[PDB]
Amino acid sequence: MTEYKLVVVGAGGVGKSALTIQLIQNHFVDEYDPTIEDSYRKQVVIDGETCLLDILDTAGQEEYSAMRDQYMRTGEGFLCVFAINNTKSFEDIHQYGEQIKRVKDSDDVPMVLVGNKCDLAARTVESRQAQDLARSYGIPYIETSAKTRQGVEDAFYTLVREIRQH
Ligand SMILES: Nc1nc2c(ncn2[C@@H]2O[C@H](COP(=O)(O)OP(=O)(O)NP(=O)(O)O)[C@@H](O)[C@H]2O)c(=O)[nH]1
Ligand SMILES: [Ca+2]
Ligand SMILES: [Mg+2]
Ligand SMILES: [Mg+2]
Repeated sequence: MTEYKLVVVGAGGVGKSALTIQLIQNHFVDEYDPTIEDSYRKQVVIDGETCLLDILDTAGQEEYSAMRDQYMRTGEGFLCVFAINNTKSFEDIHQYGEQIKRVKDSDDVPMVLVGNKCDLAARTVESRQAQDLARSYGIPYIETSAKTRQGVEDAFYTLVREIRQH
């Protein structure tokens, strides 16, 4: 049974925890409790393969930026999340990508760019703007709503499929 070490990263409040909890526990967290560092594990079948997802849900609140180097070393794939109603969170993605990129000493780290909260109408990050960022990384862009579950399984499973291309 393959184990996949996924790490969810991004700015505070973008929905990292709500996405992970929707995937693992199938409900929507309406309240905002800032995360330090939590882990989840679940056995799932992906493309006929039983595997174990080990998901690290990280802090976006800039206090715990010191713990970033630790988890960027352990993780095999990174879900890089911003919120489509938060332009600053989109601009912050670089800081996360470069950090992963620097820490891993690799321009070839399994990653997926996630535009979350696509159920909200106050969009300030257009899909094409995020597609361009993902293209320069050579990674997929996927929009999600942790609230409606739109795209949630697709985002995490796509990251597993990125790890599998090595
Ligand atoms: N409408 C909507 N709200 C969402 C969505 N995802 C998260 N939220 C809301 O946004 C707030 C923050 O979500 P949360 O998952 O805690 O964010 P986070 O990125 O884990 N924060 P932190 O980095 O501090 O741990 C919560 O009120 C949550 O309900 C989404 O897809 N749609
Ligand atoms: Ca709820
Ligand atoms: Mg959180
Ligand atoms: Mg604009």
